[PDB]
Amino acid sequence: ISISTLEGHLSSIMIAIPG
Amino acid sequence: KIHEDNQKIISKLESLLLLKGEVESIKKQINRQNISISTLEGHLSSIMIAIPPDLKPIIGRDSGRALAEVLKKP
Amino acid sequence: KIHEDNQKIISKLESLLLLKGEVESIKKQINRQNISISTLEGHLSSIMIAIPGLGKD
Amino acid sequence: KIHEDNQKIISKLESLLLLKGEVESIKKQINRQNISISTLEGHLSSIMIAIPGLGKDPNDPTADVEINPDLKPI
Repeated sequence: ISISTLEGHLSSIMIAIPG
Repeated sequence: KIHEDNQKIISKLESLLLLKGEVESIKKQINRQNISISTLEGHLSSIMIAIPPDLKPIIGRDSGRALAEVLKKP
Repeated sequence: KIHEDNQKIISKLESLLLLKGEVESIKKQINRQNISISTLEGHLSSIMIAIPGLGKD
Repeated sequence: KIHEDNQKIISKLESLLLLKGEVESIKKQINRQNISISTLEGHLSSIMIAIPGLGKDPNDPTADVEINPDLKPI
């Protein structure tokens, strides 16, 4: 559960797909 | 008396064989964790870029708006 | 009858001996995911923050 | 034959009693896992609050402070 909530935060925060 | 003790042993052994569904339930939990980690590694792999060797990822302020100004145009 | 009951006990002991390899496979899978969490912690520790040129509004 | 059967049962039971130290090893790996998860939570907490707009609606993440510095205007 802790990783799943950590995944939900890290999705919108980190990705901008630069490549 | 020995037969009574043997039936008691078999009775406790059936309880110890009940743990197989519990171990498979653990295996599904680690499998769910493995999917969550793999999505995280997929997300961190996209933001990683080279720095003018080191491969340091860069985060932006709002939606990667600063990433267009700083980085070299390809 | 007693000897037949003990052969049933050993058969259930053999099934529990099969359960040990499944437990050890769980331990190896916990170890592999723990190495994965360590290296993503490494990639999060090395990260750059970018600040834009103009405030949008 | 029954006594020889009991020695086989005891010997296989001792092979099953070797597994308790392995379960204790599962406990140490799970403890080391949640320290690593806590470090990941600590890193993402510092990033999302230093960088604006990345709260994901927690109702102003910089405003998580307790409010009683003898203020009471209300």
